[PDB]
Amino acid sequence: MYTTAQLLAANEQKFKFDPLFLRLFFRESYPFTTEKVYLSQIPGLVN
Amino acid sequence: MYTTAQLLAANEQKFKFDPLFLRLFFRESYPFTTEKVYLSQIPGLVN
Repeated sequence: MYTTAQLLAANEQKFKFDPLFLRLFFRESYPFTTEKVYLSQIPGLVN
Repeated sequence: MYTTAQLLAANEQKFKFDPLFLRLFFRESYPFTTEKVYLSQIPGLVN
């Protein structure tokens, strides 16, 4: 009621988080205008 | 049915090969005009 507290700076408590993956390997990115996607992997073995 | 399914990748992962012998030892080419091919040598040995 008459304490008259004084506030100092409070902490922030950050989170240790660095992707390395959404910045290293996944450089490419695309949208989907369709319901699904297709992936092609054609092996080449000539005789 | 309703399978629009846009594709985005066509990875091959086909083969791993490089001669390097074509440049290592046989730099010079000599296509034939005739059919018979003659090559010889000279041995060096003396008492």
